[PDB]
Amino acid sequence: PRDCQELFQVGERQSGLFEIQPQGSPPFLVNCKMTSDGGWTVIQRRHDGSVDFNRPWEAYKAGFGDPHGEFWLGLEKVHSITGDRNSRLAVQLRDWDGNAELLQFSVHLGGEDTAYSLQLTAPVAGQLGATTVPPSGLSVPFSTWDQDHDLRRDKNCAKSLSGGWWFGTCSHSNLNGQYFRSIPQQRQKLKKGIFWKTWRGRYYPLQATTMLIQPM
Ligand SMILES: CCCCCCCCCCCCCC(=O)O
Repeated sequence: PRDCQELFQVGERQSGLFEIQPQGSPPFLVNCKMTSDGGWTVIQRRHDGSVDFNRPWEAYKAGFGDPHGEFWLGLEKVHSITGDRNSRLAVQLRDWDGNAELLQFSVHLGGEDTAYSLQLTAPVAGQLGATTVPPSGLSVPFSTWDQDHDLRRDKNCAKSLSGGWWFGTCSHSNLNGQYFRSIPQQRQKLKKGIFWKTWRGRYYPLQATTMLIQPM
């Protein structure tokens, strides 16, 4: 089977670890979530800060962490699942009072030759906050501290924050930032945290995050 939706389609009901083999790829183990809307591949999960997410490009390309805990599936693995297909990207956030916010966007995801860019239509970039975006849409490369795509020549967004992310701006989101349990006092600290600006604010550190994907 090529992904979690294909496992769902042949009748798999249980969420957990499963072997898939996307086309052109060796087999590997993924976290599948089986829902009423088919199978979803978990590509990122964070809940307790046990796993260090401040990692360079090759770790973000290959994947890291604990498949039974916090992890990053890995951009190369994620792109072998999406191919060049339109995909649903689910983003689930938890704040410190147990409130959850469930978001979903249609995206395309490019290969490494695009630096694993997120490709958004103008309406979807509108959903995320972009106000002026041509009909050709928006393309946001992935960045890590050793491979940052900020065009400002003296500005490295990933190195200034933490982790790897599609830093369209350096102020929209970062679910791969540093895990914080409470109020940090050090100048320029909560800026490095796990945040999604339009939900709880630029400086609110989220308690838990899950990102999932489903091609088509
Ligand atoms: C689903 C992950 C989204 C990754 C970030 C791409 C968002 C494109 C930029 C959105 C507009 C930025 C506006 C802002 O900084 O508040």
